[PDB]
Amino acid sequence: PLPYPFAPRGLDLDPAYAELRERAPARIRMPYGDDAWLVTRYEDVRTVLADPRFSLAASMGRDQPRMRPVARTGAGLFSTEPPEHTRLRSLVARQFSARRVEPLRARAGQLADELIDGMVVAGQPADLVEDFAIPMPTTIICEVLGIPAKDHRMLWHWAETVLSAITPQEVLATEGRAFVEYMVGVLELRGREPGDDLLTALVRACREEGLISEEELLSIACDLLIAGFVSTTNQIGNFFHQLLVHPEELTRLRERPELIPKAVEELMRYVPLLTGFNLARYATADVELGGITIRAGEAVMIATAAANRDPEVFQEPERLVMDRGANPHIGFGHGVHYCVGAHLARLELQVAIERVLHRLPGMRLAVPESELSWKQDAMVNGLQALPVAW
Ligand code: HEM
Ligand SMILES: CC[C@@H]1C[C@@H]2C[C@@H]3C/C=C/CC(=O)NCCC[C@@H]4NC(=O)/C(=C(O)/C=C/C=C/[C@H](O)[C@H]3[C@@H]2[C@H]1C)C4=O
Ligand code: NA
Repeated sequence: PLPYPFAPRGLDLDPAYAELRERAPARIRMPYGDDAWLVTRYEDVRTVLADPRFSLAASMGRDQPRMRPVARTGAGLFSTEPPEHTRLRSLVARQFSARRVEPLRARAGQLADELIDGMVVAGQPADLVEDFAIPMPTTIICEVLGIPAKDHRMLWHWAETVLSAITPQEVLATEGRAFVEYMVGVLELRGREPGDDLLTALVRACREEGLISEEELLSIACDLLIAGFVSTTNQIGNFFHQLLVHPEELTRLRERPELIPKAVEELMRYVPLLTGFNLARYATADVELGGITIRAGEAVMIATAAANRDPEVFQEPERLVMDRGANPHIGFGHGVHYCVGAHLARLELQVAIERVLHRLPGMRLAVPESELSWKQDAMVNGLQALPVAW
């Protein structure tokens, strides 16, 4: 069985995936848990994500293929399938819809300008990671959820604990307990002190309409916070890294920002992001796939970055093509667990690029590229620092 996941080399896609896509799904061994089938062919990955015989509910109570020593528990979005999943996801779908995140664009741009101001005053070189990529989306999600600004540093510390694949088992537990107790507290605050935030809406949904349990309310609050903290923070840095090493693409996006949406989608397709956070599904019945049979009770994982370069789906899949037209990438997933944050992340990535490129027309790497350090043992690929001058 193939040891998995591969060790990332920057944001290179591992060359093994090219051969993997042209054979039957492979048997893989993760750091912990059951062995699994690994699916990399685009069509095979879409099938796993859309076919209800592949279930995240069925993985609860199993010895899941995973990165960390303790199998995951919980009763929320990552643990359920329809109809129960639908009941939870319906309650969050209003606030994260494109229609309701779009009014945040002006605020996101104002925040980006404040962060860039801070970089300017601090003087060159700046670090796009610590000075911009981390603060921007963490602030925004906190505002969406009604989380006080004072808790930013504490929550980023928890995010780093969550993000490291070598966090000691007992550190994860003790910090985890503290985080959960923190969120219990916030949910009581929102109960006494209602606001125009998402958690207030979710507290009412639970404690006045009885539409979700307390355990579900808590899991959704925790999930949205953690997701908001570990995802875009890394991806913003990744996208600026890719723009900085393709300077030819910079000036088009700087001068014609209407081109930024398609570029964000191409960068979503191109960037290999998810080293560790790939939830295995368990089959609930035998499924024929890729010429093998996945028996009931077996585990299946997907490689979206590999699917996103399947040459049967994307022309010249290994080329970064910033105006790429046919781009049905799986960078936000597919099926019922399709990213509920997709419109918010999309807006954050577009605004980040628009603001940074306009504010800092002379932006460039402040160190040689070979000197960049990538985060080691991270569940999500990302830079330790991104030194820039301008
Ligand atoms: C570039 C940024 C992001 C990327 C690449 C990303 C990617 C993904 C992917 C691939 C999935 C599917 C996982 C699976 O099917 O196993 C997912 C699900 C999810 N994401 Fe995102 N995400 C991003 C930003 C966000 C943000 C900002 C939030 C919340 C504010 C968020 C919240 C969630 C949640 C709650 C789920 C589970 C949905 C469900 O099971 O119904 N994500 N994300
Ligand atoms: C970067 C883009 C996407 C953003 C989303 C963020 C979310 C991560 C939530 C993690 C929460 C966490 O670690 N909480 C502390 C321990 C509690 C419990 N114990 C576990 O071991 C565990 C997990 O392993 C959970 C794995 C979930 C993985 C999901 O794919 C990604 C998803 C990414 C694809 C648990 O939930
Ligand atoms: Na400007």
